[PDB]
Parts: sequence; structure tokens; C-alpha cells
Amino acid sequence: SAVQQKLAALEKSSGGRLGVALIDTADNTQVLYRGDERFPMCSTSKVMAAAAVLKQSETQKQLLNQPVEIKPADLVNYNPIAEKHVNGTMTLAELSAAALQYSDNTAMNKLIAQLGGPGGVTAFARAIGDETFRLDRTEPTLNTAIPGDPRDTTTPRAMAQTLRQLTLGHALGETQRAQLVTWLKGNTTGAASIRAGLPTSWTVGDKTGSGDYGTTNDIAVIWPQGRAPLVLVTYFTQPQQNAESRRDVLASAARIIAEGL
Ligand SMILES: *C(=O)N1C[C@H](NOS(=O)(=O)O)CC[C@H]1C(N)=O
Repeated sequence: SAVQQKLAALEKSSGGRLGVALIDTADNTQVLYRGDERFPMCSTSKVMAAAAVLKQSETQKQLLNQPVEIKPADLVNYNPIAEKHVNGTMTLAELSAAALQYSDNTAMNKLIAQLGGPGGVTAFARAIGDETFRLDRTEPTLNTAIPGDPRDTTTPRAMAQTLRQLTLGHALGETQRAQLVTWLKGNTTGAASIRAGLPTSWTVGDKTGSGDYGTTNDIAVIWPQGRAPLVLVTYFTQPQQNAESRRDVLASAARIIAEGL
């Protein structure tokens, strides 16, 4: 299609590998580009981990308010919130917000630990019907983004379907879905990514990610003015291990998608 032409040209100009999956919930139409190829999720995997803890809280009713110890040795490579609470505690709700809205990697490791390790995140994915997602490692090694390595990857098609079920469908209970959407809408890291390619009047909740090989990712739920929501995944990775981030490529992909509606 014409959108296919434009996405391919954007990819060729970028020098990297671009993966796009859109679901338009107005009519269940889709736009897919490399939609069945695996890409390293990096920090976008935090959505699955926070959602899995939310699901646990449906039956452990006070789980989100349980204190979790933060030790100096727990700090990893990017810990803007957890570093303020070392030698103290944060609750699982606070850790979820830190992971999602500030992309705190120590907070993500606490979510993973609550779930019993990376396999617990994968098990939640399987429980909600996602047979493609896999989490294999903790932070920071889940971000190595090595070409051909299936660890810590998913496909754009699978992640868009799962993000729709989590934020607009019934994979979570009503209050928990609302909490996840509230957290995504309050993200601090997203203005240069999918959001930058969309009309300013549209409402976006998103989670970004980045890693080695210049990996630059964003996954979003979008409420355009006057119409039903969209779900958009944009994943991007590059040939050189030390490549620079390319958030502009994600914005350009979203802009192409928004024009083609
Ligand atoms: C997640 O991809 N990471 C944690 C933090 N995320 O910030 S981003 O979502 O704005 O990219 C830093 C980058 C990355 C990592 N390598 O840990």
C-alpha cells in the first residue's frame, strides 16, 4: 500500500530495521511493517511486568501497598527514583509508577522479582494469550539487543495485540486496566517518540525503550480527537552496536500512520 511505500522509504533512509504495528479500534484495521519479526523490547517490556503485578493484585488485594526494600546493591544503570529511596522502601505501586513513568530499571527489577523472575513475566503473557513475548533477563542485560538473539524480544503484531487487550480490553480487571492507562498517560519520557508525530490535540499513553544497536522503541495507546483509540508499536534497531538513538524515526513512522487514516 501507499503507507507501505512510505514506511519502507523511511526505513531505507534510516539505515536500520523498522517494525510497525497499528490497530485502529474504530474498525479493527491494521497497518503492519515487519510486523512478525522479533525486535528487542528494552524498556517497553516494563508494561508487561507492571501489568502482571496488577493482575496479581486482583487476588492479593493489598499487594500494591506492600513495602519493598531498596538496598544500595540493588541499583543498576538508570535508577532516578530508586536511588532516592536506598536504605528504605517503596511500595509495589510506587515501583510500578517509577518503572513506567520514569523508566527506572531498579524498579523494573523489583517487579520482575515479585513475579519470580523473568519467566514470571512471560508466564503472565501466556496467561493473557500472548504466545510470542519472552522475557529472559533482568535489567540491565535485557537491553543488549544483539541481532538474531531471541531473548527479551517480541514482534510488533503481538505487542500491539497485547497492549490493546491490557489497556482497552479485558486482560485486566476494570480498576487495574484504569490504573495501567493512568500510568501510561503520565509517562515523562515520550514527547520525542510516537507523540511527536501526532496532532497535538490527541491524547497519548506510551512507554519508550532504548538499548544497544541504537535500539529505539515506543508503544502507545492513542485517543485521537473525535474517534476511537489506536494502538501503535514502533520498534527500531540498527547495524552498529554503538549506534545513536533515533527517536525521530519513531515520530516519522507515527506521522505516516496518522496521515494514512
Ligand atoms: C529502557 O529501555 N531503558 C531504561 C531507561 N529507559 O529510558 S527510555 O525508555 O526513555 O529509553 C534508559 C534506557 C534503557 C536502558 N538501556 O536501560
